[PDB]
Amino acid sequence: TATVLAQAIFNEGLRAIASGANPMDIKRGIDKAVETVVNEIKKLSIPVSGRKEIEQVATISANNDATIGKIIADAMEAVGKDGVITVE
Amino acid sequence: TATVLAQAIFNEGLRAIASGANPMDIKRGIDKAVETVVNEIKKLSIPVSGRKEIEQVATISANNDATIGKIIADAMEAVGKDGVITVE
Amino acid sequence: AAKKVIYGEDARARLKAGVDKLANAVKVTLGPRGREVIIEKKWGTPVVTKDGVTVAKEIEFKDPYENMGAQLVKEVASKTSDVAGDGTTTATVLAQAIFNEGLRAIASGANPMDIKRGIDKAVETVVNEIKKLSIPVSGRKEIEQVATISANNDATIGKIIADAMEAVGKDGVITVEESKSAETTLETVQGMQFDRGYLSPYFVTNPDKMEAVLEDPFILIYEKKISNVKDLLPVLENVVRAGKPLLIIAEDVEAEALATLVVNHIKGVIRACAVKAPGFGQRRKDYLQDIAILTGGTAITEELGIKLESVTLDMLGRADKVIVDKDNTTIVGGKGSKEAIQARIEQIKRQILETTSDYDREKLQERLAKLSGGVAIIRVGAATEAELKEKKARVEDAVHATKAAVEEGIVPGGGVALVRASEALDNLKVDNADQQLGIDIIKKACRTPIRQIAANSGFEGYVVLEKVLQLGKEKGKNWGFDAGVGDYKDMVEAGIIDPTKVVRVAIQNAASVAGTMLTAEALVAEIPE
Ligand SMILES: Nc1ncnc2c1ncn2[C@@H]1O[C@H](COP(=O)(O)OP(=O)(O)NP(=O)(O)O)[C@@H](O)[C@H]1O
Ligand SMILES: [K+]
Ligand SMILES: [Mg+2]
Ligand SMILES: [Mg+2]
Repeated sequence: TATVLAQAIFNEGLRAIASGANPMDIKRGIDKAVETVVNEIKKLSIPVSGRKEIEQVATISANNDATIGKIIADAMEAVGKDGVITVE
Repeated sequence: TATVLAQAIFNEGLRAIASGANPMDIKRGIDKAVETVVNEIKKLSIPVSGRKEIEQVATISANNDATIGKIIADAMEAVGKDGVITVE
Repeated sequence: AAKKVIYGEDARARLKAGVDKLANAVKVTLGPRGREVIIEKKWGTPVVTKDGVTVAKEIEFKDPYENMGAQLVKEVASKTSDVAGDGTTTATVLAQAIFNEGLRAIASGANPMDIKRGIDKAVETVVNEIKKLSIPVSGRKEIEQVATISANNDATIGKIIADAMEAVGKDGVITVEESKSAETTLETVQGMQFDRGYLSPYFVTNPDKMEAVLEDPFILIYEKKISNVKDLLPVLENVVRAGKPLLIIAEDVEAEALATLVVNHIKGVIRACAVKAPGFGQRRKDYLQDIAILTGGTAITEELGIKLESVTLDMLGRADKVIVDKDNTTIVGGKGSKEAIQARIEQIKRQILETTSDYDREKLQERLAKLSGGVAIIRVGAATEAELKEKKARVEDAVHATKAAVEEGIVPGGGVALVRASEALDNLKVDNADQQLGIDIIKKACRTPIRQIAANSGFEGYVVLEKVLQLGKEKGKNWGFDAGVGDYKDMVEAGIIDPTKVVRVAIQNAASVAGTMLTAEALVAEIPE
């Protein structure tokens, strides 16, 4: 996702610069927009309640693999909040 | 003048297209701009008053030659406003 | 001569290169807003065109094997245009789409024979759906719309063509002729024309316009010569003592006859003129009655050809308006006996139409349409002779396309008809996986021309295609995408319609040429130089 975003910003920035815009001011405008976006993201955030969100996050990150999500959800439950999970 | 203008429009048009602009939308903007420019040209123009402006135009039309401009201006005066002038 | 043969995949690769090079140049001109193609003219200014037919006519490649694919598609695409008017660029676009997708399926290991069977089955389903989607032409409104779309979206040409069909009728002929006028005009003449004109130029009444129309003519058709002084003087003296304006039609021209008439015209005694001998063979009998349609007099034939003159009360021959040109004459008016010999009009409508199956209808129409009420001539005007050339050709195609629309009906334009027809391929199923691949090849191909039109106008093709598919269920089947202005609307209501014959022939012809090239195994060409 970060690589896709980086290409999109660079491609759109080149088009704006080709129209005669100042590159330094474009960078300043980009910095201001990201601060607003990050603040809006934090407002949209939801705290993790329990095992349901943990299993759902693990399943999605594992490319929709329910078997991996169940194991990781069990692993976090056993080790608690201060535990460390290792993959071998 | 037409050759100079044609190169300027073509070179700048290719630069815009190379940056990712839609060529069809570029032509629409070019057509709209030309219509505005032509209308402003008509507003800026003034009618020819008499022999003074006719002589000036003929002089500029030639290689800035006053003798040719005077001869042409006299030809229009003698012939009239609806005759023909032949170069032999 | 020594020849080089290319086998198997190498042979099809050569054809693909030739087809792609031809299609890529042609397909950019598809739609009302096609891109420009610049063609070099030797020792002259380059020609800029968006026609597509003009671009295809100039395409030829040095490589004989690549030229094989280009010429094969060009010949098939031309056949589509010849039969139904438009469809040259659409057939080329469809042929490339089917061929490219077919090669990809074969490259994956599919059976080429099974692919062709699936392609044939899909085309039959698409054609049937096209017929269901078509509607009959109602009247002048749809005829004008079809003619406008058939041309370069020109309303003036569409109006002229629609008026020509209205005046001529449902079974006549419309001719497109040369001119130098600054504007295009419509010329309509009552009666019938003749393929020949002046026998002698001395008959001309006014040299400036070179016209020698005769008022209240008394024409003398002869199935015999009857052109000597002995053969004509009793005819002449009877005409002289009657004062009837003279027209002499004979088996051939005589120097003696014209010499005395030129002298007579100089003397002014007799209103003499002649149209030599138009037609050949049994065509005379039709021509004999053609004047009898209008002058109301019996034909002289050979019965009155003998005895040196019509003695009995035969061949009144009394017209009132006859036109003459260099190689053209028109008999326009007269006292009229149309209804009496309308049985022969019924006869040719009953007999010659019955024997049309031998493909002699061109001779029948060339007789029937002239024997009909009248014909109209399209007069073409442009800036340059080169500009006059392609406009004249475009008008002829628009007339042919309009005729095809009346014959079979109309369908929504802009590639919508193929998109709607391709929707029925989703439910079509076969028991063979490879035949299923051929069905999907046609479905993708049917949705290609609409994307090309959108791409040419400056829009994303796949976005337009998705919107058109959605609008089929939300609004209706006739809803599509307009390319002149970037909005979606009802194509049938907006007047952007195409003949259903054009769509039907284009898909059938494109699939036919693509199918043969898919199974081609060898290319034989002479070694250059
Ligand atoms: N305003 C329009 N909006 C959308 N599609 C249009 C419009 N006008 C015409 N078309 C479609 O564009 C196609 C005609 O474009 P054209 O480039 O003439 O194709 P062709 O008839 O196959 N080629 P040619 O034989 O050279 O006339 C048809 O499918 C028309 O239905
Ligand atoms: K076009
Ligand atoms: Mg100058
Ligand atoms: Mg066309």
